[PDB]
Amino acid sequence: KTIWLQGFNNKYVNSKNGQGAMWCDSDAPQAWELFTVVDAGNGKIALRGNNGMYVSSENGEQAITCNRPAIQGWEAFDWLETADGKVSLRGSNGLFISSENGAAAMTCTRPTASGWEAFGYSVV
Repeated sequence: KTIWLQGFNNKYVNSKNGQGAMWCDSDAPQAWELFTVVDAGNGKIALRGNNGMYVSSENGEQAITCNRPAIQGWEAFDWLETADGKVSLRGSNGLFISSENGAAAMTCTRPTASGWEAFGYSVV
């Protein structure tokens, strides 16, 4: 299934076509804002961006990216949802992807999920 991800700032997660760090900075979802939800095994998922690569948590040591050709330790996430159907994505470190409210590159550094880590989504 293929989705967009709308952050707390009402902008959309952007793969940046694998060129550097991801940002939640797009006004509307188009090609670079679409991610295919792939089964990563053991009930986890990976997110494949427009460039065919996978989103990586980068161990929470730097901003997340969409440049890996394989699911190799930092690319598997738990899909966790709020009551109204927003999604939070928990990485290998147990930490959540954050939109950072769009004023910084997206990270996977936070151990709890609030607004900045909650994303609206639908299936395309």
